[PDB]
Amino acid sequence: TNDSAVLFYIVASQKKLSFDYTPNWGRGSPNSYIDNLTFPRVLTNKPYKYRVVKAGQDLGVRDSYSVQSDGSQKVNFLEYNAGRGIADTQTIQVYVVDPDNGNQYLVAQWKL
Amino acid sequence: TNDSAVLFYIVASQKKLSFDYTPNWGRGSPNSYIDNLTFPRVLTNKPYKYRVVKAGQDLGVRDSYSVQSDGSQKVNFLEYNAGRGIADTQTIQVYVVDPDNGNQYLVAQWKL
Amino acid sequence: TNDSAVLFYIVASQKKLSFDYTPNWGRGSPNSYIDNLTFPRVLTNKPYKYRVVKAGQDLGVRDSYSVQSDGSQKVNFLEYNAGRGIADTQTIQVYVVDPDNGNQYLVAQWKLE
Amino acid sequence: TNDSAVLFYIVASQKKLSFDYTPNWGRGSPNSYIDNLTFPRVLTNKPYKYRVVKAGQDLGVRDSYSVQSDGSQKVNFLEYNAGRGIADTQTIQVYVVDPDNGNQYLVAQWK
Repeated sequence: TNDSAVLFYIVASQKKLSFDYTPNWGRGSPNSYIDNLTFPRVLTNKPYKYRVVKAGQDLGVRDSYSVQSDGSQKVNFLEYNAGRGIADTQTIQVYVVDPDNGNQYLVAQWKL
Repeated sequence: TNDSAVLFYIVASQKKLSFDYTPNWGRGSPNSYIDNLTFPRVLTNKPYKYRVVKAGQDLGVRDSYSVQSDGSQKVNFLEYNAGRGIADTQTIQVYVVDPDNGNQYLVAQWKL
Repeated sequence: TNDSAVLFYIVASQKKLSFDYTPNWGRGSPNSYIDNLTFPRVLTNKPYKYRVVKAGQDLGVRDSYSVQSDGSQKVNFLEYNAGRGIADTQTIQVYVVDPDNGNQYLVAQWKLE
Repeated sequence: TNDSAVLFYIVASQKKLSFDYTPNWGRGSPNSYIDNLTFPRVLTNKPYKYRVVKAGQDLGVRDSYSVQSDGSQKVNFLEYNAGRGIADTQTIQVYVVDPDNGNQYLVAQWK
């Protein structure tokens, strides 16, 4: 199906845009835990937050780590999971949360 | 800003479509309480669920009532609010939840 | 691909919407000719125009006919093809034209077989 | 008015994307003529074409110039306008044309 109309709506309204939500999953100690997730280049037109779902459990929406100098942004699952990383046998879903209307969009999923 | 390209992407992909999410807020007793919300004609291509947020407090997701033969669908806030209606002095935000990815989209908002 | 986000953007911005662009191809005399196209329920948020392309040849834009009381709108190819229908052996493409920015979107195609 | 749903649809389906359609208009000689337009980083998933409209006159579609090694792509108005630049007192509209369906999307406008 041809969705180029949607892409050129974004081109027309933003003109110059670069993003990279390729998930970079950071492991903890021991290595079987997933401690965090980094996106190399997030969108910055709003102060987006992130919601984390662990094995079907909503861990909530927390304060974002500041966007780093390279444009990356990191989500630290220890802030969502009571100070512990997430066992890599569990599904992890990460949603961006629009601060203006509260919408949320799946941007990463860990599932071994 | 001109979004006709998005509108006609939906036309080209769907061809014939009718929906009606005009919020019909159902009042309780006393009349100052809002007990529910009915949409006259919801989308039916998935088994959508609804999340309710009351004055910024996330009430979560519940099972949906069936789409009615006239196309309407009811969201009963008593199912979300521990058996109680919501005072109309509080903000009510209702999100449709996509079951394929868990995304949520604001479709109705009460705010005095 | 899951494009429900695009649909609910339209839901959120329009709230109540009904359209039907199922093509209804009207034939002339001889019945071999395609003389017009009717859409049962067009969008009406702007005074859209239509461009017609006849077997790859652009026939340009013309003023649109009024949207009818039942919601339908007719595109009359005699207006685009100097008073004659289009032989049904030719492909026909019909684009809606946004009057604000001049964008064009394919909304109907006639092609035999 | 909030279109983040559309933006994150593109994020979710494309994951990593960079484009730049900031118009770099090239003037001719004399300087009052607009001879061309360059986009620094175009989309490349289709062999897109360009339509040019000058002062309400549709000049049609032409062969696209190749996307260069740096990602940029140029629209030469002399190819559309019979060997002449466009006087800068006229409106210019440039549309990207989807080769799959012939749709056209405005990407640059002079006045």
